[PDB]
Amino acid sequence: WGPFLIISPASTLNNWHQEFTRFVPKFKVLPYWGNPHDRKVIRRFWS
DNA sequence: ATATCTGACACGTGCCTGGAGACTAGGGAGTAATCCCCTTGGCGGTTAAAACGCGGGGGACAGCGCGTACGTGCGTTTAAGCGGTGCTAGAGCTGTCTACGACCAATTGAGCG
Repeated sequence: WGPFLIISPASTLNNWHQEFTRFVPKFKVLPYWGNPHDRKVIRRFWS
């Protein structure tokens, strides 16, 4: 139930969420990339 | 001589600028009906137009004198850097209310009697 963070090379910003659909699907996982208002706006959801 | 530096020189992704495709549906383009308009054009009370006889004053001097110019004195002017550090815009985010949408009433313009 803790907060955690992953940093990765950009071409791996896909398997890093797909793994959390099969190994254990229970996690609250948030991707973060895109145009400024694609990405930054997700910080207004978790606050 | 040597450590290691400053290009060489490239593909990493960010940002936004900037283009073209397929859709709705806003609105532009095509049109009569018909009115009512810009326009043509005679009418006579009123002022543009130019002399003669004339009044108001434009015009050219002489020189007095209340102000105007130079350009240096001298003490008062802003310059000037660079200490601290509050202001200031960025900017991240609400937390609504305020102006702008959706449904339908008082008051108006059109018809002719």
